[PDB]
Amino acid sequence: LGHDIGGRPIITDLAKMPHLLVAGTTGSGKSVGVNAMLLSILFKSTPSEARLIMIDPKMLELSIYEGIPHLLCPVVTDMKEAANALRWSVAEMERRYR
Amino acid sequence: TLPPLSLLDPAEVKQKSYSPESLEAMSRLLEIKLKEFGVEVSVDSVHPGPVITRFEIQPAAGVKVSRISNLAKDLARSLAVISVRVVEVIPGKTTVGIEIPNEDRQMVRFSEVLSSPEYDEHKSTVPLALGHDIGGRPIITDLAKMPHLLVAGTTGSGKSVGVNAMLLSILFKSTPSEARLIMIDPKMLELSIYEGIPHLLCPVVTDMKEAANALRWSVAEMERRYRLMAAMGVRNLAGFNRKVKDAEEAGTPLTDPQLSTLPTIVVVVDEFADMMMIVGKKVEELIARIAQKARAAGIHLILATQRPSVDVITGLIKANIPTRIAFQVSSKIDSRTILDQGGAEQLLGHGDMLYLPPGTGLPIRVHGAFVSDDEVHRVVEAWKLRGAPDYIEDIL
Amino acid sequence: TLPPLSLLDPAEVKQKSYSPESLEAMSRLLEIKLKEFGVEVSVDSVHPGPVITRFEIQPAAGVKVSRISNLAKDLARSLAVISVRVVEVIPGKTTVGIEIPNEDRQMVRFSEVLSSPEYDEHKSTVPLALGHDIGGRPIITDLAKMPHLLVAGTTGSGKSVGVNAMLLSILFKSTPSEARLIMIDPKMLELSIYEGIPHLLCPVVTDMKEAANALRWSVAEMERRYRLMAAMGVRNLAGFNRKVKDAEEAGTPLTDPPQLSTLPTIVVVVDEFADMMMIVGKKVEELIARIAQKARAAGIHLILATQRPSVDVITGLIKANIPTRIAFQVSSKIDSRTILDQGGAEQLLGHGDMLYLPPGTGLPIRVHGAFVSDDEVHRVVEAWKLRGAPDYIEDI
Amino acid sequence: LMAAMGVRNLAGFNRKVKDAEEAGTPLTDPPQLSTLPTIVVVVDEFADMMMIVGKKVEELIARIAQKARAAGIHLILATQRPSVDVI
DNA sequence: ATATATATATATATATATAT
DNA sequence: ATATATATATATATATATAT
Ligand SMILES: Nc1ncnc2c1ncn2[C@@H]1O[C@H](COP(=O)(O)OP(=O)(O)OP(O)(O)=S)[C@@H](O)[C@H]1O
Ligand SMILES: Nc1ncnc2c1ncn2[C@@H]1O[C@H](COP(=O)(O)OP(=O)(O)OP(O)(O)=S)[C@@H](O)[C@H]1O
Ligand SMILES: [Mg+2]
Ligand SMILES: [Mg+2]
Repeated sequence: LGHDIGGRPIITDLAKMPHLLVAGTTGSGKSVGVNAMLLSILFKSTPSEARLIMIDPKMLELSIYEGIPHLLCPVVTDMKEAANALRWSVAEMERRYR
Repeated sequence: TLPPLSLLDPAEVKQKSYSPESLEAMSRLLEIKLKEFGVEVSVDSVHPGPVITRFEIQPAAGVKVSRISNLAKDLARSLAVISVRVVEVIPGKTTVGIEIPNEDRQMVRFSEVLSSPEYDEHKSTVPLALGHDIGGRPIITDLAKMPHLLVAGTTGSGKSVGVNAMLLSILFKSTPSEARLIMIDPKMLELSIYEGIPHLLCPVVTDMKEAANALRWSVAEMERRYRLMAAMGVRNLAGFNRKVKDAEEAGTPLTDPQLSTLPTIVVVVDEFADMMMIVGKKVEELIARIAQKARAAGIHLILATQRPSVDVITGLIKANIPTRIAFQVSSKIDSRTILDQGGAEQLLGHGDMLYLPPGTGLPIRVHGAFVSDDEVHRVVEAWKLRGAPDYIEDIL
Repeated sequence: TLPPLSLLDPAEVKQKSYSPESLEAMSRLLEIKLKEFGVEVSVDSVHPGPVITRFEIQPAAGVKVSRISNLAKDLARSLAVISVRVVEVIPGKTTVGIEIPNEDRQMVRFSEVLSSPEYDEHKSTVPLALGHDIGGRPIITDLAKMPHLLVAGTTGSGKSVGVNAMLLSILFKSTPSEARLIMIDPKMLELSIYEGIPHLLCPVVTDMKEAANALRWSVAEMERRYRLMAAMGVRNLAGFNRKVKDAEEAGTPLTDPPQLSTLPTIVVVVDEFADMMMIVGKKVEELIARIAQKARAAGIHLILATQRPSVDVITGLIKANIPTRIAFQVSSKIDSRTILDQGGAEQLLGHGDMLYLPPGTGLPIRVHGAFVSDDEVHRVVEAWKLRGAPDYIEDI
Repeated sequence: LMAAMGVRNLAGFNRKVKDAEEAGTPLTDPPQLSTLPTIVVVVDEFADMMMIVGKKVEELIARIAQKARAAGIHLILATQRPSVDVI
């Protein structure tokens, strides 16, 4: 995540948050922020140790990411199947605890 | 190809109340009166707008703005004007503003707006010439980046003279192969004059059943454009158009997974309230799925209501249209319906608006244009002479 | 043709108007008392009026008005007046105002307002003669510019002598071929004396099961006109009448899409809207909201009359499309904020005082009404029942 | 009955009947016409009548307050704290 | 030191916008 | 259709924080 007001960089492991909430109105850097986070995931982790699920109710926004070897499901672009993919994520959490 | 701007009525000759000497005398009468109250202030510039006049002032060091602000009701009677309004911040400078209303509201005719460098240099398929800012500067907003617009205002407040202004901003700069037009005018007066122009996809809809049909087709065309763009790798319609242009000019005319450059649709809806009152429950989800996602595909909405209450516009629709324009709402709660602020209550009526840019919350006040009946008849005529109304029949 | 302005009652001779000696004495005493409180001032002029006299006083160099607004009570104490209200800013002069309620509050004749040169020259088919302002200038506002109107007040304020003043403004200017009324009265008693005039196009709706029929017809006429304009490329009624006048004066009259004429301006005077909504219910609310959302282009203007217009009476959709509010005195301050959006209409002295709130101005033009005794209205109706036949569109 | 006589308020109607009887016979009614009283509704404790009855009465008091002033029907509401919850 | 100016808490009244 | 929850305007009471 960019630099602080001291010029130094601020890189933070996601699995300590462990959840994140970007926000802010239009024309601020949200898309570029998400892209920077994803490239951060990329240049450090091979698909054998990280995976992704991208769900954007604004279609084609995250479709710049298609064909990545760690893209468990394709870009979920609709509204009906978003909740279904999240139910599968719940079930994966459950089996991952079991 | 585009019709000449001579088809617009030229600028008018006005009384020009504030002659430069009458502005210099007033600036000096302002400095003197400010000095009388204990603030030493030196005027340095003036900006005579169409309705108001921002006297930029450089207050001496140590003079807080609040000292100047609390003297509004006194500068009012000192300068003999109706009401002074101090503006605390002029961005990028060190000067405070003082917005003196004029004794005469000058009309903003539409030929005066398109004669700017902002408009002609503007590189977009859909520009909107809303009107002059309070500083006289022309306001040229790009429809394709708002993206959607929610015009609203009381009866007789200049909405379908500020939608004709937008559509003429579309016509004078874009060819039918650059921006098409869907028009849904339940109240069959204020868009029915755009009959058979080379831009229209479907006739000027008045049958609300056909309006639901048109919006269904718009959703279908939207999702077809998403399929087309996804099956090529581009991100939005702009990259798609540039890519197909480069492929066609590079001797490789592609085929659809030949191919052609797509236009940018502008779904105009005049008096959306009646379309909801007739075929509402068939159109709620269609517009809530257009406004929600139809940015990359290039299907834009112009929803011109009279009051964006939830009964007429469900909160889901009104939450995805962040760029709104208010025309003189009577009460203050109506300003809370269109905007989420006040301001729109105290607008001088004919023309005036409070165009709310997307990212911010400050409403950039804009004095509207004025395209009369014949000033539009001639545009429609001279643009119909250079094309045929190639409708798309299966829309309805 | 049009009845003579002299059919009313003649001008009422002035009632113990303050002789200049007493005004000069009060001006000197005002200056002395304001010098006692350390505020150097100088009375420039004194404007007498029907209710309040306006001591046009001028501060010295460096006198903030707040040092007078706070003293607004001690100035009433040192004088013999009930209370004093200061006008922090006078629109067009350097002076500041000191308003003194007269002891012998006189009245405002209606022939005084009409016979003024502003009514005689007001080039509108539908004018309104509200009455004299503070200083004594006749306030006469066109109705086709509002384009609707919300008369309001409490029981005993004068909101019926006001509607009668508005109607006699309509009648002394407009032939039956220029303004046709649709009167509705739940009280069965107020507007039931205009019955028989040629202007009406339906009996004065007295039984409250026919108000729905009258308003269904109003919407029908609205749609008929709204399509008749559609078939001619016009966008309002002024343009339509200009079209047909140009056709006639060019020898070739247009054709009905028979032979077209000029269309009158329909004024739907709805008295006592609250009891209407409490008898008929939602049968009418739809039609009133429709006439509000439309009928500005078709030339159908809507004058209401309520007690505390609120969502309990007038829905937010109807009350938003009605820009011009005229509020007589009201009981509370929470009540005055439902009409004018600002609580100024409580200090009104009743008996025909109002705060005319134009469409979008923070300062209401205080008008002192106009008394129209029933003798005048009966004589005017008797003059009309002879100058024209009693018309009634029977399919209503 | 007042609109059928051309008079706008109760006092005027009593003046009219008094004059017509000064000149002989009273008005004829759309029997023999006379003078009308001044009804005075007195609702004491108008804070529990809208708790026993509630919705039923309320709009009737509202119509009496709105319309009944030229008809001579007056109203004297006695309460303890007429907040909007009560009135 | 003493009169105002600005923020805050509490209670009423109203208009919207949700839920049953 | 008819009860809640929220935001707003307005009016008091209370301290702090500046003018004179
Ligand atoms: N820039 C302008 N200068 C002068 N008058 C203007 C301007 N813009 C609009 N008007 C006036 O505004 C009116 C036209 O506004 P409309 O669009 O017809 O009203 P509206 O918004 O359509 O209200 P409804 O609800 O559709 S009836 C005419 O009286 C014009 O003269
Ligand atoms: N402009 C005026 N000048 C002088 N006296 C007036 C004026 N208007 C009204 N009055 C007097 O005030 C009285 C009350 O006015 P009304 O017209 O009866 O009030 P109102 O509109 O009838 O109120 P409600 O709700 O109908 S009871 C009249 O009978 C006159 O005596
Ligand atoms: Mg319109
Ligand atoms: Mg009345």
